[PDB]
Amino acid sequence: REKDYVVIIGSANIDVAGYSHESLNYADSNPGKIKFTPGGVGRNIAQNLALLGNKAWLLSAVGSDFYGQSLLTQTNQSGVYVDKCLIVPGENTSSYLSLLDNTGEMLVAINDMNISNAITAEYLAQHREFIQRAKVIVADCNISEEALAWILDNAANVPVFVDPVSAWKCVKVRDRLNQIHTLKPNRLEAETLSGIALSGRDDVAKVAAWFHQHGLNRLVLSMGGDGVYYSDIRGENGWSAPIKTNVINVTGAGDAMMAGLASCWVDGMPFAESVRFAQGCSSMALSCEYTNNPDLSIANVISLVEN
Amino acid sequence: REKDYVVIIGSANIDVAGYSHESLNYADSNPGKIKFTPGGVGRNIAQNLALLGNKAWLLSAVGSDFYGQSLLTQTNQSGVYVDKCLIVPGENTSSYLSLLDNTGEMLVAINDMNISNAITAEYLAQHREFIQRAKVIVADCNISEEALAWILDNAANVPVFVDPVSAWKCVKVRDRLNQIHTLKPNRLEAETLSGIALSGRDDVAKVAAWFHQHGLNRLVLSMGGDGVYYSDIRGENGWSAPIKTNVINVTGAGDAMMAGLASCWVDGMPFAESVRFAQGCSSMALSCEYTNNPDLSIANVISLVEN
Ligand SMILES: Cn1cc([C@@H]2O[C@H](CO)[C@@H](O)[C@H]2O)c(=O)[nH]c1=O
Ligand SMILES: Cn1cc([C@@H]2O[C@H](CO)[C@@H](O)[C@H]2O)c(=O)[nH]c1=O
Ligand SMILES: [K+]
Ligand SMILES: [K+]
Repeated sequence: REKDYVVIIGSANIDVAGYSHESLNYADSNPGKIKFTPGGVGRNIAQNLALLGNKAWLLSAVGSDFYGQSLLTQTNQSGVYVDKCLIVPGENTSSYLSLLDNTGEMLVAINDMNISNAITAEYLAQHREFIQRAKVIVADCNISEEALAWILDNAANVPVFVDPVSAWKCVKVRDRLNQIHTLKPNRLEAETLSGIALSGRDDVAKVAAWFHQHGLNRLVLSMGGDGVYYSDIRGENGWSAPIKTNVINVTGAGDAMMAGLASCWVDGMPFAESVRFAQGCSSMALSCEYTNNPDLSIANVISLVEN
Repeated sequence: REKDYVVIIGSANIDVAGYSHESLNYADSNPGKIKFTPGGVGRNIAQNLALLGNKAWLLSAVGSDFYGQSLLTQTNQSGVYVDKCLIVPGENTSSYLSLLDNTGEMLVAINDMNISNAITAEYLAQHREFIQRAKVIVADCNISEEALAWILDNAANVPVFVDPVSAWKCVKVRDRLNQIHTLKPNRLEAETLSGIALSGRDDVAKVAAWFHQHGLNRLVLSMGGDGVYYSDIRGENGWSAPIKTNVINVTGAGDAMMAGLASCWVDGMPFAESVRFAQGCSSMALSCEYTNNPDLSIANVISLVEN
């Protein structure tokens, strides 16, 4: 519907990936390749929602530094509405810098994301009515605990989908599971939140039971080669095997996952079929060089899934 | 004079400096600080010329990638005329990525500068008449040998000041010294060009004699703690001691040097006094965090020099 839109609250980064063509020198500047790409979990999810055909508004923060403007401009080009993003007077725009291998393997990564703290409850409250009229809200855990609490306290019965981002950053959701419609942790995040070891497939039922006892509506638990375990507090649960994928670069798979889950909810799709769809979204991120595959589309995901 | 302008032909980079706050992990992404800054020897010199009060036009190349646009936009903000810069359809904009230490020390550097080869003789010839009406031309040795040869062959009696950039890239000037008005090598560059060891102060006279025998008009030879040796083919030569400087970050000192030399030539200043002025330009770059000190100005350099 032409007035239906989705609101994403999370980080917008410039990802910088550099690798040397040959063996590193340290004692010299080495000819290599350097790529600047848009990143940040929330920004990536928003771009994926746009590619999936939703009107997606990003609520985020960048500095005033020209490169922050390029970030916002490029994310607009892919379909995202960036007009409510906060510009932070004279601040570095967040970035995530990785040194990769001559063969594409990670070495060391620096992340500089303090301006995520500029995504305050005060900022979000300036868009209260807009947020409260979205079809769904996606929040990432890069934002502060106070900002996440504000979203969950003021969602006004709009479902909030939460991306835990990392084992470090996920813990702010632990006491607010009863306010979250859908949570999408990996194995380490679910172990970290629950305090229960996930040693194998046999352990997911007791971990899911812990999440539901603490009030979580829906769990979408990614278990790597084991596939995805999904669980609804009303009783439905199940496993979905992974989709055989030729993996090109792993970055952005979970951001595509989350977009697929939220897009399918907005489109009226049932839970289990939404999890399988989102697995196909992630598969298209996995088979692409960039962290957002610009061939992400409803049509392209369905064809992948039918295989 | 309101129609006097200077033309700079060289590289425009995004410099990316990242350091971890603490000891590196490799096995993790480390919280740290990441800074994006305009760079590239030719772009830096142009910005310094603008700060020194000259109308400076940059002839350079960036890709179409939003971040290339931010580069050009920011360089305009400091006074540089960027309207003739070549945009390269769908190309990475050049970058220079350094991993710095928790204490500011260099570790490893990647440079990605192949689009410097887009600064072709064909491109430059589209601005032949404009180039041939500049008061002075500054070229860096990031550009190809064919492009440098084009500039030196078509300068039409406009003086060409050449920045050798590095020991690797300087060698393209060796056979064209008789076409260069002023060359500004450091000790390793002058050793590399001449084939003569510069073991100490006692060796500069024979190295300068080699440059003049091969047709170089003016040599400005930086010898580190020994200061600067200058030499004119017509017979004047001398040493200028370094200016005591509280060094904050070494990047951009030579770019300020070159700007001071070319600015002083355009302003009518004699050779020896122009070398001492340019030493003060470099001193202000050295005492600044960024690779271009935005307090660079004629007034601020003179006051530094009188001390
Ligand atoms: C270490 N890190 C990384 C990110 C981003 O994740 C995306 C891939 O999903 C990349 O584009 C990064 O910019 C983040 O948002 N928060 C965080 O802590
Ligand atoms: C390794 N390297 C570095 C540069 C630039 O030098 C400036 C400082 O003077 C920095 O801004 C770099 O971007 C260059 O132009 N050509 C080259 O080969
Ligand atoms: K990818
Ligand atoms: K500096």
